[PDB]
Formats: sequence, C-alpha cells, structure tokens
Amino acid sequence: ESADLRALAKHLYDSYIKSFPLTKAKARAILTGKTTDKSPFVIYDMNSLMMGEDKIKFKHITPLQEQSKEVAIRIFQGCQFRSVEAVQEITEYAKSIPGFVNLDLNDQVTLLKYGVHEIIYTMLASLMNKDGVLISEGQGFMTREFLKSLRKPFGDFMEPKFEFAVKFNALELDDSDLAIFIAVIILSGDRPGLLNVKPIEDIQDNLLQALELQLKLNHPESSQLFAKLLQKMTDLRQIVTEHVQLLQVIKKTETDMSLHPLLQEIYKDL
Amino acid sequence: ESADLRALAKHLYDSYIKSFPLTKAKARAILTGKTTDKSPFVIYDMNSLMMGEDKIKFKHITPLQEQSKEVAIRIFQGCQFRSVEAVQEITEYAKSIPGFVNLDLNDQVTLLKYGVHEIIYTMLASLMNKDGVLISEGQGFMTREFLKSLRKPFGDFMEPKFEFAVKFNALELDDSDLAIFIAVIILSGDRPGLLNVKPIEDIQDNLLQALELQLKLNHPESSQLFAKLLQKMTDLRQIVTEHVQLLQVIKKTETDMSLHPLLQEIYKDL
Ligand SMILES: O=C(O)[C@H](Cc1ccccc1)Oc1ccc(CCc2ccccc2)cc1
Repeated sequence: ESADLRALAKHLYDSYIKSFPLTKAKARAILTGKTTDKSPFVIYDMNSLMMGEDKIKFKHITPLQEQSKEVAIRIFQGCQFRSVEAVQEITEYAKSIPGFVNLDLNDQVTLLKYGVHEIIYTMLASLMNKDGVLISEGQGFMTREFLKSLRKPFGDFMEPKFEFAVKFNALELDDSDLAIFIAVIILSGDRPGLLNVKPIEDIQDNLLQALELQLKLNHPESSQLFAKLLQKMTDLRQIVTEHVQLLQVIKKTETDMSLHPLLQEIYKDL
Repeated sequence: ESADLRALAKHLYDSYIKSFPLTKAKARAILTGKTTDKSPFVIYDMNSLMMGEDKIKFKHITPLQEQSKEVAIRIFQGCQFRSVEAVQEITEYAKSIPGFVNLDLNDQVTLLKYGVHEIIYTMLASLMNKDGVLISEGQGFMTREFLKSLRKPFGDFMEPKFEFAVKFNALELDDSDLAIFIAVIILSGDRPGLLNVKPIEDIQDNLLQALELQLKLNHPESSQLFAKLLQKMTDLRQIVTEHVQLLQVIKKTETDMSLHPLLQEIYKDL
C-alpha cells in the first residue's frame, strides 16, 4: 500500500534529521545562498588557513607553519578525523532502518563496512558547489583553488569528488530524498561475505519501492529521476575504488612514527 | 527517561558482540565440560606444552627451549601479541561509545592510554576459573599452577590476576553487563593530562546511569551490585601498578626482550 511507503519515507527522513547535524537544506543556505547572518571564514590562501585556525573550532592541531608539520598532511589527516565522526552518525542511522537490527550481526557489520565510503561521498556533495566545500560544521569554507594547489599527491585528491558533486547535485534532491537513497545503499546485497542475502534484498526491495514514490511525488516534472539516481551508484563505486588507490599511494609517504601508535590505531581505513 | 538508557545498553552490548570474538558466554560454555562439542587441550607441564603446538594453532617453538628462547619467554611473547590485539579491539569498541569521537583528539588518546589495561584485566577474568585460563580463542587451557612455576620473575605476572578474577567472577556478571562497565572505565575524567573534563564527565555520567539500570533489571536480587562493581575499579588500578614495575624488571634482566611499540607508548612511569 502506498500509505505504507509514504510512512517509511517519513520515518527515515525523521531519523536522518536526528542523526545528521548539517543538512543539505541548511548547508545550501550558507553556500551561494544568501541567509547572511553568520558568514563562514573563507580559506583561500596559506595565510587564510594559518590566520584562521586558532579561531576555528576544529580538533587536530593549532596553526603552526615553519618547517614543522606540513599543511598538506594536516589537511588530509584532518579529513580522516571527521570521516570517523561521520561513521558513528551513519551506523546510528542504519540501526533506524526497519529490519536492519534483526539481521545476522555479522552481516550488519559487513553492510556497514562496505557502505560507509559510499555514504560519505554522497553527503559530501551536500556541502560542495563548483567553487568549494563547507568546513567545520559549516563554520568555514575552503575554496577549490587552494585545495588544487596542495602537495603533489594531495592536489588531485579532492578533484574527482568535486566532479562527482557537480553532476550529482544537478539532480537537485533534498534531504527527504537522500534519506531513502542512503538506506538503499546500505541494504545492498552484493557485498562480499554476506551469510543470508534473502532478508537483505527483501528490505532493499521495500526501500526501492519507497524511493520510487518519494521521487515521483516530490519531483513530478523530473521524469525517470529514479533511474538517473540509481545510475549514479556507478560513479560512486568508481569514486570509492579510485579513493582506496591514492590512499595506498599515500601509504608510501608517511608511515613508521613511534608517536602515532594509539592515534593511528583509531584511524585504520574506514 | 529510563527508556533511552535501556536503548543505550542495547547499543553497547551490540558493539561489544561485534568487537570481541571470545565473549564470556562462549568462554563459560567451554570451561564447563557439560558441552563437549569442542573441549580444550590442557597445559599443565612441559610434555602437554609440547603436545600443545600440535592441535592448537601455535607459530612458536615446540621442542626444547633452553637454547632457543626458554619456555617462559616463549609464553610471554605470545601473551604480548594478545595484548596489542586486545588494545586494537578495545580501541574499536571505544569509537562506538556515543560522544567519544567528538571529544578532543588529545584527550581521546589520554583516555585510551589509561583505560586499556584496566579493561584487559577485566575481560581476562571471563577466561579464568580457580584452576586456570583459556588460551588461543578457547582451544587451550593453561594451568594456574604451571604458570606460577615459571622462572623467578615471569612467574609473578599472572597470580595477582587470578586473585582478582576469582573474586570478580563471584559477581556473576554477564556480557551485557561488562559492556557498559567497560565503557564507564574509559570515559574517566580524573585521568592525568586531560585538557578538558566536563565534556568527558557528561558522557560517563550517562554511562553510569545505564549501568545502574542494567544491573537492577538484570540482577534484581543482587543488593548493591552497582556500588560493588565500582569498588572493583580500585582493584584494577593497583594491578596495573604492580604490573608496570614488574615490566620494568624484565626490561633490565633481559636486554634481548623487546616490549612492542604500541605497548611502550601506552606505558610510562610514576
Ligand atoms: O603488559 C601488557 O600489555 C601485557 C598485558 C596482558 C597480560 C596477560 C594477559 C593478557 C594481557 O602483559 C605483558 C607482560 C609481559 C610482557 C613481556 C613481553 C616479552 C616476553 C618475552 C620476551 C620478550 C617480550 C608483555 C606483556
């Protein structure tokens, strides 16, 4: 019954809101949008980052650039720290999807382990436009130029994601849409190692049917949007693969450090 | 609302099952012969230790050890592998603790630094009974007596732990109890160096509430179990202290032995 689906959509959207601080709606306002009442700190130059890191509420290290701890590394690493905060936010959202917590615990871990990078880049698009990405809960903004002028390995790191974001955002989906989409992603069924695929695809079939109605009733003039969104799952996958790549290329720049034992432990890969 | 607390417990118990391969429940089932689906091989001497490499999965030496890392040394270098292994896990259990990742990076490291061994000795009791302790995921069982008859120094490492366990297991706590206690231990606040404290103590306060409800519901007839358990935290501190000084003696009577990096970094003095 359509009523059942409309119901599931509201539940998912409700949890999403509770589970994620910065929403796309909220992020869109700060961005190009006006809603000027608390403008962000633009970081466009080396001095911009320096002369504005002792004022930002970012957790990692104080601004110090003088032949000690490079900016390129402090930025990449700072990106991991946040990515890990996000994972707890996603794990909590997964537990809100009907049927999820009832599945074999091992499969739950398997589903979260492989679905997390896909969710992260999906939501990273909500905070990006063609000129840059919002930073620190939206308190600041880091231009796309500065990022492209970083170290050799780190210069081509966030460019493929800027490209994905631009095309992805062309779809003009809103938080209520993203909520269901993100759930479809988690309830895949082709993840390696699953022990009992049946219930997983059963739940996903239900989420897919909800997504179809959510898009048809929320974007009436946007024909076949359902199909267009599912096709994006191809780009995301490439984005995730291509990412583990450069990542390994970095795993050969900085490693053996007797000061990062318990810290590097908390930041494996995902 | 006692509803949210119950929900927090459920959460924690769930991540607990997901981070530890050998739960107390599996352990007791193995320790009580009632279930011979897979009984352990017993180690109470050199012969049985020799026959040990056989069925059990050991990559160490099997034959003589007098001229190739004596037995005592053989036992403890493996023990060392288990600790780093436990830390990596506890480290993983931590990230799932609501709020732990949102804290100051420096403090996170401080929290894991002082809590890790206290947790290991808490969980290590799930594998001991008056007579000994399970080894290699439960496939083996090493005699308390054998362990105590080890060379002058090494033979003092485990005894104090057995004493803690005998009394601690008296409490008859189950896996869903240990999960919350384990969390209350990490989020201390009275730990040295903590840049902050209020954020840290807000989370523990919440954990303590959940543990308090769990014990009541789960152990209705056990008077003052909450308080009794917290008093146990005192016994852990001492144990960590006798352990450290012992560790220091080995560092001097064996210039050949080397304490793993991830363990040397955690350890300190005074
Ligand atoms: O302090 C630790 O992190 C571990 C904690 C522990 C102890 C017992 C069971 C599980 C975990 O206990 C020890 C004690 C001694 C050692 C010595 C390691 C060693 C032995 C022989 C040769 C070289 C190094 C390592 C770990």
